[PDB]
Amino acid sequence: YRYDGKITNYLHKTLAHVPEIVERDGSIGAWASEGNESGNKLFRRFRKMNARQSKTFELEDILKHHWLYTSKYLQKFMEAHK
DNA sequence: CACAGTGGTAGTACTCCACTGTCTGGCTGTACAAAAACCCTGCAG
Repeated sequence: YRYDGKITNYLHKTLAHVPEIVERDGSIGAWASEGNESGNKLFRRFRKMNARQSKTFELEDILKHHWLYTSKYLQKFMEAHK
């Protein structure tokens, strides 16, 4: 009664093309939007804490500081080797 | 006549790298005293 002529995009996508793409990419969910998205949280705080702050320079120093946040070289240090 | 921020800059200001001698302040052995703070005992109510 609820699926006669209508199906949500995802229910179809998840019931149809999943085995195929898992066969092809080798895996999925590692490729998820999550690794992006989450980052958005930072973009908010880096727009307050670390912002300049004026419209001109703001994107510049957010972007820079973000890049610095992402780098491995630093995280290596912050592990403190156990 | 909020307030506590917000990063880059250019400003200023201070404080550092070699060459040297010279200075005062400070330590080590025991000897030499004068203060330091009791508690004695001594002499007195």
